[PDB]
Amino acid sequence: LGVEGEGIWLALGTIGMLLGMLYFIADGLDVQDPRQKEFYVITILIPAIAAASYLSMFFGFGLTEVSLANGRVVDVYWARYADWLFTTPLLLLDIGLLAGASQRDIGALVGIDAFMIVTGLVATLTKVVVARYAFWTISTISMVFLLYYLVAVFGEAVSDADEDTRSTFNALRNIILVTWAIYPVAWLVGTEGLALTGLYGETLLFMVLDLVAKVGFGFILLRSRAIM
Amino acid sequence: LGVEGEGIWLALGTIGMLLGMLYFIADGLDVQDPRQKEFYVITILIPAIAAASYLSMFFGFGLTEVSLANGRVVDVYWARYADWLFTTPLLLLDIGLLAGASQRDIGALVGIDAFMIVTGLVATLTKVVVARYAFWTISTISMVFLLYYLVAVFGEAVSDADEDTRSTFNALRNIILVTWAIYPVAWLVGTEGLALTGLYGETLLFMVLDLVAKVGFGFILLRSRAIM
Amino acid sequence: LGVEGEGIWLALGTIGMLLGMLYFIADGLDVQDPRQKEFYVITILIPAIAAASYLSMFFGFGLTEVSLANGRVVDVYWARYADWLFTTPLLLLDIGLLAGASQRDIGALVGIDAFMIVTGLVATLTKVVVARYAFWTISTISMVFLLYYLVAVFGEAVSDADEDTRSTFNALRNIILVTWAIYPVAWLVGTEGLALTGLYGETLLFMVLDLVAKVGFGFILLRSRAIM
Ligand SMILES: CCCCCCCC/C=C\CCCCCCCC(=O)OC[C@@H](O)CO
Ligand SMILES: CCCCCCCC/C=C\CCCCCCCC(=O)OC[C@@H](O)CO
Ligand SMILES: CCCCCCCC/C=C\CCCCCCCC(=O)OC[C@@H](O)CO
Ligand SMILES: CCCCCCCC/C=C\CCCCCCCC(=O)OC[C@@H](O)CO
Ligand SMILES: CCCCCCCC/C=C\CCCCCCCC(=O)OC[C@@H](O)CO
Ligand SMILES: CCCCCCCC/C=C\CCCCCCCC(=O)OC[C@@H](O)CO
Ligand SMILES: CCCCCCCC/C=C\CCCCCCCC(=O)OC[C@@H](O)CO
Ligand SMILES: CCCCCCCC/C=C\CCCCCCCC(=O)OC[C@H](O)CO
Ligand SMILES: CCCCCCCC/C=C\CCCCCCCC(=O)OC[C@H](O)CO
Ligand SMILES: CCCCCCCC/C=C\CCCCCCCC(=O)OC[C@H](O)CO
Ligand SMILES: *C/C=C(C)/C=C/C=C(C)/C=C/C1=C(C)CCCC1(C)C
Ligand SMILES: *C/C=C(C)/C=C/C=C(C)/C=C/C1=C(C)CCCC1(C)C
Ligand SMILES: *C/C=C(C)/C=C/C=C(C)/C=C/C1=C(C)CCCC1(C)C
Repeated sequence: LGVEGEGIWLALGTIGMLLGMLYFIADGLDVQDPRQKEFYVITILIPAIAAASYLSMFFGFGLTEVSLANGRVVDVYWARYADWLFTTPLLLLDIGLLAGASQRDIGALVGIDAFMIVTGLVATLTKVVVARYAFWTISTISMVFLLYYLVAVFGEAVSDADEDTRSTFNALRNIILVTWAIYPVAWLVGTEGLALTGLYGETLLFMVLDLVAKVGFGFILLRSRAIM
Repeated sequence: LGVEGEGIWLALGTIGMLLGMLYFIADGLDVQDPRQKEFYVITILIPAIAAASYLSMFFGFGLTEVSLANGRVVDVYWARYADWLFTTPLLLLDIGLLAGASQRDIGALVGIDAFMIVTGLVATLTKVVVARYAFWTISTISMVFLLYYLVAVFGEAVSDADEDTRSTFNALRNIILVTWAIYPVAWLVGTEGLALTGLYGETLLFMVLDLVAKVGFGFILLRSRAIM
Repeated sequence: LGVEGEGIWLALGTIGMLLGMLYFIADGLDVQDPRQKEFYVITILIPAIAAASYLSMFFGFGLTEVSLANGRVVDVYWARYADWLFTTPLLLLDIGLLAGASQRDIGALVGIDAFMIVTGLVATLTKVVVARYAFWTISTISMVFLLYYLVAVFGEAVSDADEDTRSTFNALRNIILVTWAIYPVAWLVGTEGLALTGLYGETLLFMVLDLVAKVGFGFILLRSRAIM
């Protein structure tokens, strides 16, 4: 149920993540090759983690209240950030391995990703209004950098690969660009920021984004000839 | 000492870990070879972390009350999980390096292990009784998988090694299989779950399990010809 | 602001870290080589993390009160530890990469570093006074070992390198030795320990130490011929 009806999206999110996970598992049963197997392992682990995170939220674990200096009280699902701290580096690993990026480049993006998620958690938890928006601005700046780097650095890495790999990379890159860019906007319009929509709407929006970014992304990756 | 006499097991456990650590250190003083030396470092770090966790719990810092949604109050040593989050992947690294497993395979197992421990911690901290059991179930399923994968995947990797190595692997594998499998049982029968035993018994059980899984395991590993 | 005027050192620390970060970014713009580039990425990420930590503290989010069994109430800037938990391994990685230390050796020091930071956080947060000093002692022991291993192990790794690299390594090593050894002394003399100085003096001291250990260190590294 949740605080303001948002439990329905928490439940549907749990289910959607679980089904993606099982589909991926079903799909990888015959995989023998180590590189290919690796893509399965990372891509199954992603919605496992998101499914468990969603379920914990559905049950109200991982839900806090933050009282701002405003007097405003904000209903903060902080378990999302726990989810994000691990699933976003894994997503970056997934596409970096696809791109054939070096270990040092993947590590650089993982470092900037972690920075983005943690500064976003500070934005979400801080009581001081100006600090909320300062950290949201820090985190978004880091996001813009991360995305530019994904395009330029992973794009360069993938440029000497075969056409199947370049086309799959471009698809996955565009999923990241479009869906990841919406998260900070969603934070800003939802209850953590300007409150233009309430918790129910914000929770719906993240559920859709997460599902696209994990199960949609995973679907496109795992069905590609590029990983075989 | 402690809430209901259980501090004695916290103290013995501290001392035990510390003793195992010191012995391990004393044992590796003349080791020059980097691979052999790596086994020492990992196997010394494990009881260090566990000794420090045990000491924190003995002094009460590793201990919190969790009030359930039915009114039951549960006395929770959450420091265990802090310990487990790091020591279980290090133990898996140890035996994986023994087995000659690939980087990919150790990483996969470590991902599943981390998943297991974190969903365990959720099981332990959540206020809703059905959630407690749901997460204990998710974590136990992950464990069964981890243990299956340890046997099939690390066993396959070690199958091409020399006889001493396979023998030491089999001994260490069986220590993991038997001792790790008892932990979900301990949780279920202890105060976190069905409360068949109290805090004193439950603490004794985890002390014995941890000592076997860390110092017993470490002893068997570091004395083998396989690592020299 | 802050508890007792110490926000001025939080503000100057923020600004100091940010300006170091910016300098380093501006300094790395033309870098083509992957190894040189990696040194820039690490050394930019360090003061970015420290600037975000300092700003969070400046706004009051990286601060909590702790009531000791003493009755004494300590104003704890816990976000320092979050910072240190990531920045001290990255510093070790930086110098390790400079030393040409093996992956094993770097991982071993990062292990012991993490142990040192975590046990220091336990020291800072525990209410039982004897426990606070016991953990401070454990953490300091780990630090002395870490510093020794830095000198012996990383010094041996760098002993076959060219003169510029050896000379840069010795400068950076000496920065670590003097500055890092002072942190436990600040904790001891500051409000967490003997309270010989109040929060304002202690905050000032950590600001100075952090700026030398991150921006001073970074400056010396990134201007060296060794990394080119
Ligand atoms: C309602 C939340 C449910 C969350 C998931 C619970 C069940 C899963 C529990 C643990 C799994 C964690 C991730 C485990 C990831 C396993 C990946 C694997 O080994 O697959 C190999 C492929 O080739 C197979 O096709
Ligand atoms: C939620 C955070 C969980 C962190 C778990 C602790 C992480 C640190 C402890 C162990 C990490 C080891 C697993 C990381 C993967 C190590 C694989 C490896 O070392 O391969 C060696 C040779 O086979 C090839 O050169
Ligand atoms: C309330 C949140 C509940 C969910 C928390 C999730 C905790 C994190 C779980 C899993 C983290 C997995 C980290 C481990 C990820 C391993 C990635 C891997 O397979 O690397 C392969 C390389 O070594 C070789 O190419
Ligand atoms: C005011 C609080 C502090 C806010 C700092 C926010 C900084 C966010 C921007 C980036 C995140 C830091 C991680 C940045 C790590 C990558 C930097 C890089 O690749 O530089 C290229 C080199 O060649 C140098 O030119
Ligand atoms: C009270 C709780 C205290 C918890 C403190 C946790 C500190 C330990 C954290 C991480 C330890 C793992 C880091 C060190 C893990 C070993 C690194 C290594 O040897 O890797 C490469 C090789 O495998 C290549 O063959
Ligand atoms: C509750 C948290 C307890 C502490 C866990 C944190 C442990 C440290 C976490 C992140 C450290 C990242 C810094 C960088 C870690 C570098 C890992 C490494 O061994 O690389 C060596 C190779 O590059 C050599 O060629
Ligand atoms: C009142 C307490 C004050 C703080 C006490 C602890 C502060 C740290 C003290 C000393 C830090 C450095 C000690 C360890 C660093 C020296 C190790 C060394 O010299 O090795 C040389 C060999 O490798 C040559 O081949
Ligand atoms: C408020 C506190 C916020 C704290 C948030 C901390 C987030 C970052 C932590 C660890 C990232 C470590 C990532 C490892 C960095 C390696 C970078 C690298 O190897 O780059 C090579 C370069 O790209 C090519 O030459
Ligand atoms: C009572 C609580 C005690 C808690 C712990 C007390 C302090 C332990 C010191 C460092 C932590 C462990 C770090 C170990 C790092 C590896 C050390 C090593 O390299 O040992 C080599 C071995 O002898 C083969 O040569
Ligand atoms: C109440 C219950 C609480 C939880 C109890 C959990 C017990 C799990 C222990 C062992 C099963 C998993 C490990 C063994 C499963 C695989 C055995 C096997 O046949 O592996 C053969 C291998 O594939 C040949 O190469
Ligand atoms: C599977 C989950 C995904 C891919 C989530 C990605 C999340 C982000 C890109 C988060 C972005 C944020 C900002 C850049 C500003 C601060 C608010 C955040 C954390 C929502
Ligand atoms: C050194 C510590 C060791 C080897 C501890 C291992 C711990 C586990 C195998 C924990 C298992 C659990 C379950 C599978 C269900 C949920 C409760 C746990 C975390 C106790
Ligand atoms: C950039 C930040 C740096 C380099 C911080 C270093 C911090 C330490 C060396 C910490 C030392 C501590 C002890 C050894 C005893 C416990 C108190 C600590 C955590 C301050």
